[PDB]
Amino acid sequence: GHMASGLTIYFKKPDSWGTPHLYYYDTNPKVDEPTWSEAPEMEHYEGDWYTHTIEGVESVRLLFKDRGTNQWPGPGEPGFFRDQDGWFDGEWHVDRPG
Repeated sequence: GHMASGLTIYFKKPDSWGTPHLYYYDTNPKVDEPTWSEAPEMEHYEGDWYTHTIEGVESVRLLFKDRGTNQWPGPGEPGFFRDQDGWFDGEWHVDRPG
């Protein structure tokens, strides 16, 4: 068959945040998972939207963070579970809000 598949996630970065990164763990199927500090950069998409695709995954647990001390959630919170692509602005949407 075949194409590049997985979980695409778009993040509307808060303006106070520095460069956005995507931290994710318990992947399924199991795939190399990043360090908290080695989390992939979220490439700029448009406006305050940033994006990143985890290849090969059907579900993941995720948090957004910057290269400083910001994150969402939310110190003491577990990751967001996903399962599906991918637009977060404070709420999850499957397609771009608007």
